[PDB]
Amino acid sequence: GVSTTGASQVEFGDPELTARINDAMVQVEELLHTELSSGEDFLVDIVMHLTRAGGKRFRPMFALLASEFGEKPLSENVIKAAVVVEITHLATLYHDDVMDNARWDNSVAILAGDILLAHASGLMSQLGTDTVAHFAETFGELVTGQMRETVGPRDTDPIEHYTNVIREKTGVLIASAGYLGAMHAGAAPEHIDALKNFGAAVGMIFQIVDDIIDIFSPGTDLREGVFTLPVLYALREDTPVGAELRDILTGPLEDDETVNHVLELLSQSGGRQAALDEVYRYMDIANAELDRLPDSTVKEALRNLATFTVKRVGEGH
Amino acid sequence: GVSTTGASQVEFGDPELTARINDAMVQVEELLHTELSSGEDFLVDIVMHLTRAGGKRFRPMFALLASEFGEKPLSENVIKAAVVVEITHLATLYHDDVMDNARWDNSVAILAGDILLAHASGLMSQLGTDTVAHFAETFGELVTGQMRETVGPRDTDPIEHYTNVIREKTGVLIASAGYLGAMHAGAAPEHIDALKNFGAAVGMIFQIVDDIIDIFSPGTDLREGVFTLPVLYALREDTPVGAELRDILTGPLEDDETVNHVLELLSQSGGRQAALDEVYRYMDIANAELDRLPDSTVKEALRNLATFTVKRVGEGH
Repeated sequence: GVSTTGASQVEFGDPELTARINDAMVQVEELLHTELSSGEDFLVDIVMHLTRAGGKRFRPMFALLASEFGEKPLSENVIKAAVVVEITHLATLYHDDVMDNARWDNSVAILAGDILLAHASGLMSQLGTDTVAHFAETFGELVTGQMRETVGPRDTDPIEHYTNVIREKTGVLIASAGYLGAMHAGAAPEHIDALKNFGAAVGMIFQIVDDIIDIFSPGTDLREGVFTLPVLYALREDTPVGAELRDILTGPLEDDETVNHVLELLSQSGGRQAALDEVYRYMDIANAELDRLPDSTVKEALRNLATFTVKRVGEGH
Repeated sequence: GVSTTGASQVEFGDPELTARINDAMVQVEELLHTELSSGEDFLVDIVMHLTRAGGKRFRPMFALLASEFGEKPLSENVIKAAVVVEITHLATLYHDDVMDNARWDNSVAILAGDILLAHASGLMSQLGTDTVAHFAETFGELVTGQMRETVGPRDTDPIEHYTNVIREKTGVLIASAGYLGAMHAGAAPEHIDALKNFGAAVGMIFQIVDDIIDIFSPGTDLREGVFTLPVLYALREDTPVGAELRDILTGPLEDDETVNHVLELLSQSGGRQAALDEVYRYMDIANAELDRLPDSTVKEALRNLATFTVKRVGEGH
């Protein structure tokens, strides 16, 4: 949501960084559009109709920033890797949307997601087997996260479940953008590893911050019966507010009245601060990863995009 | 259907061929089961529940036969390639079945197909980029065939449509099994190419022969409004039977009475022989591909499986 969107539009204080990155984003956009519009007309018509004019694409932007740490920043294979990351993101969405007349739309969305994966594999064949191995792991995790969310927490700790879902569904692909951007630019192993880990931590920050904003400002997750981190923390409390929330939150909610009452209870609970402290813990991890990288305007741009996101909910926000 | 099933069980007249191939099929089965049962328990439970105890797997068997033409037949990478082909086949089915309560089964089938593709990519990362490039093309074609079948013939020639659907949905993956089995065994380029082309031709033969059997012996395709090659040929005829079929076959059929009457008209038409002559034309292509390969019991086993299939419907069948 707003986190991943706002992140793309945090201005770099470095005008050349800005220009180089912008130029490489156009090249990503060109190659991506070529892939999305490749194949038989009847298939391409479908894929183009599902293609939602986006704006700024955070995952490829992160891959391009990560490449600034290697000897060949923004090179042709960095652009191609960024496209692979973005195509995988889109394929993922198309399969997600089908799960979240109508018999036709579902068939075609499934197939649009599949042909995107075929396009991505074509490009990966030119990037090398290490990219393919990394893709296999990343994509397997993304699929695992979607299945995990689909089956639910079952008998596990609900906060561990929530954390695992976000790490798999969201973190791993941002981590992958850092890994691939840096690796294809020929960065040092430690720097590749640091950018990967930074992307994982930032993925967590984006989603938790979004979840906090959703509740503390509509509460649309609540209506669905989707209880995110602040709600799960509040449900754990041995307080009258915790008890009343446990009584009420047995499933999705129905009238503005019950939703509104729950949102009021949540604001009376310790759930917001508990979720925020978890955000801070990931921000500490993110800063520890950036410690591994050389000082530079690109390092600080990465930091700023994390920081700016935390500041949407953080102290004196 | 019966064609691809019966093909696996045409006895090789070569007892050692039989033993070597059987041993390698066990190794395929082991590695396949390992992949299908890899990942988080909640995901593996789902994949195992969808895994339909099969029997004999034609596509990997064909890859193993094809490998008999190279310097390293049945080697570890031949086994691994055969597994990749079979996993792709299964993924394809899972996405097909969702298109051909219920909201849950669809979600999980989509995700089972996706995690299979992630497993396949893991193995391909060890097989090399040429395998990945070939996979990208093959899988893109398979997906194109499914989309083509989904959108329908639109304004194109219905027989060209039917032919394109079978070539893409079925032929390309059998062709891929021949290509990969031979390539990973280190066969000569001409032999790799011949086995690929032979697999494409055999895929056509299997499906047309199945379609003939369905009509000329229930007629279950007809009820669905699925008109296969013999029906499409009969619909083209400038005869009273062609005219009456054009009048009747405007969509799916409903009572045993109309279906039965159509099946009788089809038996009075020239549609069976026209479809059979198309089978013979692919059998000529298949024989021309085998001409490119050295004489051997494996060559004749490949021939026999084609021939045996044609003989299910062919002259004096």
